[PDB]
Amino acid sequence: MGKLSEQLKHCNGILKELLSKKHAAYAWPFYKPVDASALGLHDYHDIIKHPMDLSTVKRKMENRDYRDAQEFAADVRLMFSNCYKYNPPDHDVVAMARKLQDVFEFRYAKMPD
Ligand SMILES: Cc1nnc(-c2ccccc2OCc2ccccc2)[nH]1
Repeated sequence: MGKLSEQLKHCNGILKELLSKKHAAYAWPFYKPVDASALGLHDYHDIIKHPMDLSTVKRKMENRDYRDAQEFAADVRLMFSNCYKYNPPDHDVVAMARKLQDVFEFRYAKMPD
């Protein structure tokens, strides 16, 4: 019934949408932690100090780690920022991040208050 609970329900709804089949064609690079070694990205952890991905956001939501919508939004935006920091801006994965961030920002803006 409380404001923070209602806002976190909205956040959980957004999280479910970002993980849904509707967005899977561009969301899939953000499903799991970047496996830098497996992808040959041996500079990844020198450039990205705070990795973030949607499985980590889901674990934190399930564990009641997020106390408010702003904390949730900070992790989702960190995930996008990491992609924009690491990758040249004309790379495919950046286009995919920008499309998923459009989904995120437009729905986040509909936060109940
Ligand atoms: C998240 C994330 N941020 N950067 C990457 C990434 C960077 C370089 C190479 C692969 C990469 O992720 C796998 C991938 C994505 C798109 C298309 C093909 C592979 N992934």
